[PDB]
Amino acid sequence: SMSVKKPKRDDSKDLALCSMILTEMETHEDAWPFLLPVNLKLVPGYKKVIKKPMDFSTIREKLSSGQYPNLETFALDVRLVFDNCETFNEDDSDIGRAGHNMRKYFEKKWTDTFK
Ligand SMILES: Clc1ncnc2[nH]cnc12
Repeated sequence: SMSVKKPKRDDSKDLALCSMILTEMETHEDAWPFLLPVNLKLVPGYKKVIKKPMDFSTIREKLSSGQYPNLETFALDVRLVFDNCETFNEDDSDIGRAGHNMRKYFEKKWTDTFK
């Protein structure tokens, strides 16, 4: 509360670390469904069903231009990529399995890096 400060977690390396995690996700072989925004004009249903589209290139642009206030907002966009993937694809499709694999990959990097 006012004039009563909790001890400050060091956040100075957060930007660099999130960038490294994103690089590792960008270069994963199962990243291909997520590298670019879904083509809303070539994919039936996507625009109406998925209210907040997200993809790795959009996360990268946001990270490079100061649009994440903190590391949790970055993690929210990453998870949104995989949540959107689950909403729209069957678990036993290639894209569906790719999403599950990438989420697992991310969350371990997240835990190892920050937790
Ligand atoms: Cl690139 C692409 N095409 C169709 N559905 C998708 N879900 C996630 N990425 C997708």
